[PDB]
Amino acid sequence: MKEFYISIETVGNNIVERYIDENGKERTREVEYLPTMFRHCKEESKYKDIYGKNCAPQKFPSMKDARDWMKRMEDIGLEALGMNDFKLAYISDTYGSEIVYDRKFVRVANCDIEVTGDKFPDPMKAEYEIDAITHYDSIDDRFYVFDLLNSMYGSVSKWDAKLAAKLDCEGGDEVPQEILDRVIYMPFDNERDMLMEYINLWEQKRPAIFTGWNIEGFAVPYIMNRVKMILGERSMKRFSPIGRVKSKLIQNMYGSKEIYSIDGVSILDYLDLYKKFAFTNLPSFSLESVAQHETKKGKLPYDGPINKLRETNHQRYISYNIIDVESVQAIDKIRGFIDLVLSMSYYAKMPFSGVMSPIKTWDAIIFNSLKGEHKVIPQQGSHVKQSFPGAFVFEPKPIARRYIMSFDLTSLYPSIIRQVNISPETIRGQFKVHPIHEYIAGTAPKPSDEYSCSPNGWMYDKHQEGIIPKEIAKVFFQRKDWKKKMFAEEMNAEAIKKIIMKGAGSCSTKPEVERYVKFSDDFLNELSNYTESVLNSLIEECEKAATLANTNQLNRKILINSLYGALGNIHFRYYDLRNATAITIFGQVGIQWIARKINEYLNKVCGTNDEDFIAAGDTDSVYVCVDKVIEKVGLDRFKEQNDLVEFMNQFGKKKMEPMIDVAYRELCDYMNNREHLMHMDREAISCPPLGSKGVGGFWKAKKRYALNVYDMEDKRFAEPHLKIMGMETQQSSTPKAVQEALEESIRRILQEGEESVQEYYKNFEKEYRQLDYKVIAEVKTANDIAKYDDKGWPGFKCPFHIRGVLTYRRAVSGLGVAPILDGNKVMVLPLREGNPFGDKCIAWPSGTELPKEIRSDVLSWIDHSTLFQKSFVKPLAGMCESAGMDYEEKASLDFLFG
Amino acid sequence: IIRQVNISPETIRGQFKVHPIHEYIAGTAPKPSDEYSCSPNGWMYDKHQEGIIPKEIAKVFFQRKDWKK
Amino acid sequence: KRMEDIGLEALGMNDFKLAYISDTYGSEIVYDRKFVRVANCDIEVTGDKFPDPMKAEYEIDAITHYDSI
DNA sequence: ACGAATTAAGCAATTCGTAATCATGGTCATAGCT
Repeated sequence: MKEFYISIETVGNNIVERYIDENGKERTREVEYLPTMFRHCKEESKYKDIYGKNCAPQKFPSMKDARDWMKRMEDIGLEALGMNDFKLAYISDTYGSEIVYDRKFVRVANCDIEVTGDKFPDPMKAEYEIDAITHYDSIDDRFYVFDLLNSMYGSVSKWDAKLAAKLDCEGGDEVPQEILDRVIYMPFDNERDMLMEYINLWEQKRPAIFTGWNIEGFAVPYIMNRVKMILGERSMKRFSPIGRVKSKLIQNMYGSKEIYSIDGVSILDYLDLYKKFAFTNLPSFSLESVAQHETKKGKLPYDGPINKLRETNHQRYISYNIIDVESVQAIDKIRGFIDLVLSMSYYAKMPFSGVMSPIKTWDAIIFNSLKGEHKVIPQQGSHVKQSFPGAFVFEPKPIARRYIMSFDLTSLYPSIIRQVNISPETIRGQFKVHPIHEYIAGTAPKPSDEYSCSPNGWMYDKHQEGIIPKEIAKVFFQRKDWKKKMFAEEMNAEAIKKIIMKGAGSCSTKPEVERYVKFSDDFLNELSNYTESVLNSLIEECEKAATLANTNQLNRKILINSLYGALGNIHFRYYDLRNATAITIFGQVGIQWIARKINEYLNKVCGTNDEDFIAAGDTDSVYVCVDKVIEKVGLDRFKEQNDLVEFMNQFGKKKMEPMIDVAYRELCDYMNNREHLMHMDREAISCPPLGSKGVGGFWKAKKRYALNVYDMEDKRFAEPHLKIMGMETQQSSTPKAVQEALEESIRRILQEGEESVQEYYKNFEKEYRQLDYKVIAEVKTANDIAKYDDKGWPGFKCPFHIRGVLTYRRAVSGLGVAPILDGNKVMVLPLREGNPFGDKCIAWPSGTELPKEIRSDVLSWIDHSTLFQKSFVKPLAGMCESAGMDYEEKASLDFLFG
Repeated sequence: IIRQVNISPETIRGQFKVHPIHEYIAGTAPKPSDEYSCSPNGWMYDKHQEGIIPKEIAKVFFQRKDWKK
Repeated sequence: KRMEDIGLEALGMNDFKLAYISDTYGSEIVYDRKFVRVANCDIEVTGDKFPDPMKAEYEIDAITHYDSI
């Protein structure tokens, strides 16, 4: 295995790096790198930039003098070529060839902390003490758990492993034993020595990647600040291998994100890593929620608040923190993200942290590819941000249209960049711009034959290939090859599993197997003669190859999908208003052209004249097949809903490829581009269940729609799937019971129809009054408790909850209960009219309950209806009127009319 | 206040259990310490020792009060 | 810069102006108002519209300059 | 959301205007009865 680097930093004019040697050990080396730049020259030079002009090289002895030189070219208005960042250049020259790595050697430390405090602990100042630390090391594969007993909040007993092993019935913590065997427990009396030991452990076992759930949001800022304000600045820097740690403040999303940078180790916060590398929009990104959704492992329930949890059940507290760390380890193991980031950083030959910013990775790979072909990259120009039109979202008609077929093209923006060259140097001049209607209707004449054009109106070369589409094509080819290897390994593993089921052989020898290829039938016959142990080992090796294929495949996927985000940023090396506008309007005209063409094609196929059939095609995604094709033929031809789905597939395949083929062929010919790379594919198919009055699919407003999808991307479902977006169901504003009720109502309106919705609404109205008030009342913040109280006078228009606070205060007069303070979360319960309380609402601190003496009275006076019409009746009414339905029975006389 | 609590970047000495202000104003919570000068956000400072900031404050104050007289 | 790159604190004034000031005098400063040259100036420019200091395209018509020494 | 090189007394408070949204009085229009 070749020497691969762990991390790279720059110290002064030198560059230091930690690497894994050829002997499998970690070593640190410092090199006085000598970058070589380039400049525009009049004479010939084999080194050409993307523009093709000659570039004279220039070697430099030091980093600072090179920076001075580029400053000198900057102040004279002369373009200076080469690459600006130098760690990437050092990496490229140091390795050049592709790098082979083993995931075992790189040390990944997965950490979490727990802090107990009355007020919510502040990451920035960290007033409170630290008492629970968990640090999992992969090299040693051990959970170092630092536990502090004697705090300023009261000492507690030790932590017992065998006690935690036992079930909750016996008073334990049900932590699986295999975890405890890998747990090293360190109890500490005072607070300083535990921090010293944590720094010492960090020193002996320096992580290469330091990760954890929301680590950059709490763990790091808290550990750093506590060490700074308890031990001093010198101790805080000991964490950094080169003693260099820095703190920045970012004012995005209410700010308060003191992102800490440690030079020498990579901070790879798992929250955003999962946010951007999973494409899954969970209702809440809490660790418990994601672990439950994916690992299907439930957290042990606990009682009371977190701050008292330490003093109530210390054993439970430490076991919860260890479980948390195990859960983040499990989500990592199943998703396989550390392997992904390793493959990223070693494919693009870049430092680890740069993975977070797509533009850095794209710059790295582009520069490496250009250096492969003796090219030299240009220098980025500093420009202001200018907004350009985004996606022309088709306006939704809020009318239910029963069955719908939704499709969209895969990786549209790279298709734009590839089929029509948008590389920086392929600009051949301006092109006469017409109004958008002329281009969309095809009325405008053909732009040109010599060079291809875009609706922005800039001449793009057809004969000459650019550089950016070259890289996109390379990545696309690699993705296609690795996905083919994925399919080959999948069928190989399936074949070996079938062979094992048929009966394994009696050979314990492991032969060589060619990787990432398709097995032959004779190979399967030979493999059938091996032992079940060796066959299982072969299946395990094939599964590890499949994991490598997963890493590479989704690596290529996300690189492709981040290219466009890279090009749209000013700091990217190839930013241009013209290019981004060209690709965006190209997408817009493409989708609108598809919409109008499918309209006229359905018109000419079904015999309708001037009729409209394109549904609400939000952004690129287009929704078609509203209410015509199925009726034209007849529902009588379907003895089963599955038969209707099969006919759906049949006529979709009949009418999809030639229509879209000729449509996008016309589009590329109109634009006269080098090639066409835009393919449709039926993604989601929704339709009301056969033989039922349910509607299936409706639309409320922009980005608000629910579809009764059946066969999503060629995956037949035994049961309907309610693909819902925009409603209150996924939103967490309403209580979970209300969310379940809303989801059930949606299923009812899309599956069976009116009468069932009516009966469900009636019975839920009947059973709502018996539900707990904790889940069916309001909750709101309370501040400025006085608010010109004036003995119960509202003062400043108490917003229906501070008035309830005043009512609760008046009611509990004489009970001696704790008065309501400023900023407290208070539960509010509207009271029935004419109440002795004197107010049609009451508010008691959230989490607490009204004194049972007065609570019984407030429970007797409740307008369950008010809350019901606020949170539940209004959304149901909006949805039902959005689909031509009525959720309240009218009970007309028509039954006697007939 | 700086001269009284004797607060300065050098004179920090550690932390004590912070009680809410509501029971500090009423004078119900116990004395935070016995050998350190405590500030009611829950901090302690070095007793019988002058920091740089209080010393400069004292000098400027003595000059100002001289001109006052 | 090198000490920052290594990561150890470099103690002392980073600004050398007042460092040289302290090294030069050390003791207290005895000054005199009449020895310090304080100057005031005022400008008037006549033009069709409001003149712009960023452009100064109009001539200067009235100069006045007071000197204290 | 990585631009990357960098910089200079503090906070609590009222009051008014603007933009958004819901409740409603005066008046007009409809109409109905005499």
